[PDB]
Amino acid sequence: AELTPILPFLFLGNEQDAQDLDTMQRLNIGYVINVTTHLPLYHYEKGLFNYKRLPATDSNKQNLRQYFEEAFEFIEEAHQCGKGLLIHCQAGVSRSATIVIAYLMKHTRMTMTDAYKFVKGKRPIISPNLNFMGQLLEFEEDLNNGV
Ligand SMILES: CCCc1csc2c1-c1nc(SCC(=O)C(C)(C)C)ncc1CC2
Repeated sequence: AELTPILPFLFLGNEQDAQDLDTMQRLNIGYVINVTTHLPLYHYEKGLFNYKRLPATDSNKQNLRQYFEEAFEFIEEAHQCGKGLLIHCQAGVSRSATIVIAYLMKHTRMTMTDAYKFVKGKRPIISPNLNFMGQLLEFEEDLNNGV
């Protein structure tokens, strides 16, 4: 099990990848985003990281656009103090990859397809979710208009 580095400070993984404490400390990670409703905050009692949980299920009606600005402010906090951030969910990495792509669209000014081809090249196994794709497509259209 390994942690996929999208950007040098932004990391994508799953339930199994987030339980490796030695690797996360070797990568200078201090922030963790859990994009699930039921997974525990791993290594919480150890007091090593800053946690933010985005309660979401892997359904065809779940809303992830509501969590974008909340997750961006948490990423910019890690970027501002030089620490890395790990965002994860489950095996399909659908929910966590949706947020990673949305970040690349806003602060890197990439298009959705280019940001998807970028993430897919680093983590090849991404389960598709048409609901989240429609939210990224509408979010891409709001970035091109000013929302
Ligand atoms: C997000 C953009 C995806 C896309 C744009 S154009 C195209 C795709 C695509 N996506 C997928 S799975 C990606 C997702 O659904 C996540 C939200 C979990 C990242 N499989 C096959 C294709 C073939 C053609």
